[PDB]
Amino acid sequence: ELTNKVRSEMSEGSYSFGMSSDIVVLLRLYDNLRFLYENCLWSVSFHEFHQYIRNSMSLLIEKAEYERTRDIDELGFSFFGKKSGFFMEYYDFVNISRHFKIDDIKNLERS
Amino acid sequence: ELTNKVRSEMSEGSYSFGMSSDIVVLLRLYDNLRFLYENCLWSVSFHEFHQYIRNSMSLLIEKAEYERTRDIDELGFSFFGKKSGFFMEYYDFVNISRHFKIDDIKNLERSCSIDKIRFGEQEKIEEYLVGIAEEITKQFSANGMNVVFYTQFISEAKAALYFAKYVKLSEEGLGKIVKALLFYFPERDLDIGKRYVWLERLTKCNELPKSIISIIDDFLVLQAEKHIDQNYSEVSSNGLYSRDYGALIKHFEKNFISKRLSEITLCLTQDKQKQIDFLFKLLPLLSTNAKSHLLSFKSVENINDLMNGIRIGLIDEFTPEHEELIIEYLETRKVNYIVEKEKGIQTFSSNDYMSTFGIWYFLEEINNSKMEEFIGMDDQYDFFVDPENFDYKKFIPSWLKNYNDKLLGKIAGNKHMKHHVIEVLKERVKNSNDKRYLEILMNYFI
Amino acid sequence: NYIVEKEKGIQTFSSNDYMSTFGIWYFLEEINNSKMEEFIGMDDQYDFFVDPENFDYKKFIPSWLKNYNDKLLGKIAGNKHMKHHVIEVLKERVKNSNDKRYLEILMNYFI
Repeated sequence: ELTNKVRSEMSEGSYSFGMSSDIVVLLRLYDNLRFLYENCLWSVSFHEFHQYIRNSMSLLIEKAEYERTRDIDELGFSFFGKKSGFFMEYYDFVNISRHFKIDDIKNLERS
Repeated sequence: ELTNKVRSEMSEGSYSFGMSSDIVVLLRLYDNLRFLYENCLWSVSFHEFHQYIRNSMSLLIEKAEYERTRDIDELGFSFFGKKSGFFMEYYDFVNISRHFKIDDIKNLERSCSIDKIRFGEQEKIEEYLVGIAEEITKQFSANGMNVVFYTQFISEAKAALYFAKYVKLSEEGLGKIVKALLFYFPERDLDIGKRYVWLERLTKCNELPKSIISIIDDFLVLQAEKHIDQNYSEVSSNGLYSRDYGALIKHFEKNFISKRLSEITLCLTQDKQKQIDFLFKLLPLLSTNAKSHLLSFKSVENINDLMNGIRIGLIDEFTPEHEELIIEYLETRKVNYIVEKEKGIQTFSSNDYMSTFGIWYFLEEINNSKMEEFIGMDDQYDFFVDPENFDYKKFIPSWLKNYNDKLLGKIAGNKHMKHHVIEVLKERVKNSNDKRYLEILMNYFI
Repeated sequence: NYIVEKEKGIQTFSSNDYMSTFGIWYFLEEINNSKMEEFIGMDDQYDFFVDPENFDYKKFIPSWLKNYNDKLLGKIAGNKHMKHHVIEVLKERVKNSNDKRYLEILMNYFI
C-alpha cells in the first residue's frame, strides 16, 4: 500500500509531512527484527522474511535518493531546510549485508 | 516471491523451466474468482479482495515491462521465438475495471507502459462496454436513483471508460459509448472539464467519422442552449473548458461549419451578456456570412481592453489603426518608463503586456522600426527582438515554462539562443529534478 | 575459418575476440591497411567501426556504450555518420530505462 503511493508521489512532486511512509516502514521493520531475534525464533532464516527486509530497505533507499535531489520549494525550504538524506547507520548496514544477494545490490547502484 | 525471487531474478536472467510464477499467480487468481462468484458468496464485495486483486494484477505488468526493457539476448530465441504477446483477455479487462480506482490506473500507466501490450477478444469487450453504457442510460434517465448501487457502479463505469483506449471499437458501438459518456454521466462525479479528457482519451487509437461528429455537434448545441441564463456557468478542475471541444472538431475536419449553432447565434440582438461570451468562444466556425454579421457586433476598440481581447484570441491581426493603438500603448509605457528611470522606479503591468508584445512580435505580429526603438525596456522583449546583442546573463529559465509548442519550435530555430539556452537547460537539469525542464530539453532542443 | 564457419553456421563468441579490439585501434586510425574493408560483415562492432557509412544501425545494442573510454567516446561523437543515429538510440534508452549511465553519456558528450 505504501510503496505505490510514494512512487506516485515521486512523480507528482507532492511533499510528505509528519509520520511519512518511510518512517512507518522503518519502524515496522525494526519492530519485526527485534521481536524475532530477541525471542530467539529460528524463523529468521526463512526466505520470505529476507524478501520483506529487501523490499523495505529498497523502498527506503529509493526514497532517500529522491530526497537527495528533490526541488526545495518555498514551503519545502521553510519546513525541511538543510537537506538531511536518510542516514544509513550500523543496523541498516547489517541488514543489507545479511539479507541481500549481489544482483540485488547491483540493481540499486543503477537505480 | 514476484518482487525479488522473480523480479530480481529477472536481473539475474534465469529462465524457469516448466511453469513460471506469473502463470501460477494468474491461475490462482482465476480459481479464487471462480470459487467466490460461482458459489455466490458476498465476501467478493469487501476491501481485502479488491486490494489483493489490485496487487496481483499490478505486479505482473511491471514484470512484463522489465522483461521488455532489459536487453537483447540469444538464448530465449531458441525456446521462445515469435513472442506470444501478453494478451489481456475479456476476464483481465473485467477484473481491472471492477477492482481498480482511477489513481491506480494512472500509477500503472506511469510505471509500466501499458500502451505496448496487445488486447484480445475485441467483440466481448465491445459487448461489455455497450452494456455498461445501456445501464448508465437507464440509471440516469429515470427519476429514481439507487444510491447504494450508484456508489458501486460509478467506479466501474469510470474505470472501464478510462481503460477503453487500448481496444479497437466499432463505430456503431462507439456511438452509444460516446453518447452515454457525453449526455448521461452525472456532472457531480465527472466535471465538464474531465469529460473532454475522457473523450480525447477515446480518440487516440480510433477515429470518429461523420456520425460521431454529429453527436459532438449536438452536444455543443445543447450546451450552447443551456447558456441562456445569466447565472448558469461552467466549472472545471483540470483546466481546459468547453473551448477544447471545438478544438477536436477543428482537429478532425478543419472545415466543420456548424448548422444549429449558426441559427442559434443568428438571433442575438443584445442584452445577453453571458451567452454571447460563450458564442465568441467558437469563433472559427458558425459560417462566413453569419460570422461577419455577428462578429462585427459589439467589438472592442480601446487599447487597454483591446489587450484583454487579444490575449483571449478575439483579436489576432494587427491593423494599421490597431498597430497605431498598440504603438500608443507602448509609447505611453515608454514615457512612464523614462520618467521612472529618471526617478529610479520600475513599474510592471499586471498582465505583462510588454512581454505579450514580445511574444507576438517574435511571431512577427507587429511591424515597425519603433519596435527596434523600443529595445531596452523588458528583458524578455530584448531577448525576443535583438537576441544577437542580448545579455543572456539576465535570462530567467522559468520563462520557458510559459511557452507553447510552436513558440518552442521557433525559439529553437533562432540562430543565437541555441547554445546559450542549451547551456542554461543543462545547468537546470544538473541542479534540479523538474521533469518539465527535461521534457523541454529532450523533445525540442535535443 | 569464418568462411568455413558461416557454412557451418557457428558464431564463436570468444572471450579473446580481440578482432573487435583490432577494430577499436583501427577506429583510432592506428591501422592504415585497406584490407580491413575485405573483412567487413564478420562482427557487428567491427563493421560499425570500420565502414559506418553502410552499417545498419538496427543491429546496434545500447549496452556497448558502457565499455568505451573518454577518448573513444569523443572520437565516436567526432565523425559525421554516427552522431544522429547514436543520439536517437540514446534518446530512446534514456526514456525507456532507469540507468543513469546513458544520461551521463548523452549529457556530457553528444550534447
